[PDB]
Amino acid sequence: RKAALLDQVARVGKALANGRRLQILDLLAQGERAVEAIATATGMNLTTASANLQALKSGGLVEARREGTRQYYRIAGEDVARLFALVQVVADE
Amino acid sequence: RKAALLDQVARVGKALANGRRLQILDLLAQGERAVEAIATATGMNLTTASANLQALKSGGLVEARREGTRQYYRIAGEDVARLFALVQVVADE
Repeated sequence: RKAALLDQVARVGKALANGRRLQILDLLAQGERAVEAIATATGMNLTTASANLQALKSGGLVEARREGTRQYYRIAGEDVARLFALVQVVADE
Repeated sequence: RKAALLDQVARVGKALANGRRLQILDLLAQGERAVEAIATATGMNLTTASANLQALKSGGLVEARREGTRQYYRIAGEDVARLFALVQVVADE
């Protein structure tokens, strides 16, 4: 069988399924940034930013680390960077 | 600006955001099939299948043609076939 690979692809799709959330990906691509910085750069309040970052994380698209009172997020790997580039190609059509 | 490329990537993500809908993509990859056949192969009723095919179409992932009383769907291009392969790689993690 193919599953439960497809349920996780579904989680990838869910993570991608918000246009404003995709701004975060462009911002992190490339260079890890703190939540505060990501919120400020995208004009999102801290709650919205953190919710969207969680959504990206559940889809396996970003990783996080805690340093002091801050949290730093980055694009999870090259495959994710290739994926985000290619989905923009597909979208461009 | 990047948009409204990102709103369409969001539509791509939305199309991908259903695990059972992704079975359709595996089925069509590769070889175009009629709605009836896709419904039967995936165990979906005709309404569910057609709804899921519409969802795939809005995300630019499949194309359709009408032949008589039937409708045939296929994967929209190579970039979509590469995309679906790569998202499974990303998901596999």
